[PDB]
Amino acid sequence: ERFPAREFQRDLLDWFARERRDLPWRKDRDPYKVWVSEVMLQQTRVETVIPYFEQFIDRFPTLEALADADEDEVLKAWEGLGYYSRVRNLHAAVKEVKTRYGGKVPDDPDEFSRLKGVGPYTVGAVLSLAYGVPEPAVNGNVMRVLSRLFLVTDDIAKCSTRKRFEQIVREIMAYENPGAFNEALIELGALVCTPRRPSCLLCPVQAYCQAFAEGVAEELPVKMKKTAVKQVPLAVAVLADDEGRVLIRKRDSTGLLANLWEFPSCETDGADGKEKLEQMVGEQYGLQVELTEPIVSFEHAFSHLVWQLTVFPGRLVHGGPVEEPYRLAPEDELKAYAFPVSHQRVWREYKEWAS
DNA sequence: GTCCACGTCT
DNA sequence: AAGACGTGGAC
Ligand code: SF4
Repeated sequence: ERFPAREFQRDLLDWFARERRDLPWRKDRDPYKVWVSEVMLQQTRVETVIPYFEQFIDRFPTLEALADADEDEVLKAWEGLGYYSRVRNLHAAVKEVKTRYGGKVPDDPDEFSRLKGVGPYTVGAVLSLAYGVPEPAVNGNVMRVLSRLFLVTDDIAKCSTRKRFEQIVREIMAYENPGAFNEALIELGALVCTPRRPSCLLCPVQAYCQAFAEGVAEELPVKMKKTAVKQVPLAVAVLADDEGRVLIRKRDSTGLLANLWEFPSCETDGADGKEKLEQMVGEQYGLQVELTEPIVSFEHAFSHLVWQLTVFPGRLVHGGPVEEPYRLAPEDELKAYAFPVSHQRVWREYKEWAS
């Protein structure tokens, strides 16, 4: 608001220029490359992302190349990062850019914001870093920093609250170098102004911070500690040939873990067991199996639910037509398919049990 | 174990 | 709105 913004900016950027970290997506400011990195970093920590970004870009060097890829290739590249919709949207958006915008990522916030997977944070991030457009790039990190600097006690969960912080950015932003400013802000929240025990002693902008002066940084920002989970018990069948082929299946185009492959499963609700599994299997494609007592139970967390998995090894005797989205996959071909992490562990637990 | 990441869409 | 949508880095 009021506020010595000009020198705040000089302190922040001075720090950022010096203390800046080595990240592959910083090695240049190609809008495609920048855009990929910001999609990968969504709800994902920087260290996690680094090898993904490197492999992805290596496999899909240009915007054009991502557009020409089969959806499944792109999914496999994303295997493990989570929030798999991001990659379906990125793929789609890049096709639109190739057709509608002739391969070049739009530097107008409205054109860009209309693309799939691109929300307000990503508009600011990508366009400021890659094009110097002075849009705010407000995310969790920035709101933490700003909530502390200006002692803003709004629930960081409310839709309206990001808009409040964006306005604060608009006011204090350094329009000379919006990209640098934006990233500095973000990287400060990321490395220094951390959720617990921020490193205020080392903070380039300590002198401007109200939270610090009032000794309340650690009770900011305010966010609902939001409860629940929903536990979801789930039986999983790892069924093999005499021939080494394994029965796997492809999840639906939408909903949870869209288009990923899995070992066949169903929700046991209680913990009755392989019975429903045996029924499944049978009820589908002929298929008579002999399931043989669970080899492991383990939990697997999603943001909005937990799978309680129990995995049943089993043997196959045949099944007229296995069709639909099911498949008999030779063991050595399992690596070609994209599995959610849950089922990669299912397979790991399984392959172990039968050394 | 907990928290929440360089959030978006509905 | 408020809830769906994955996973692990860093404590
Ligand atoms: S002083 Fe402490 S709280 Fe204020 S910005 Fe720097 S790190 Fe965050």
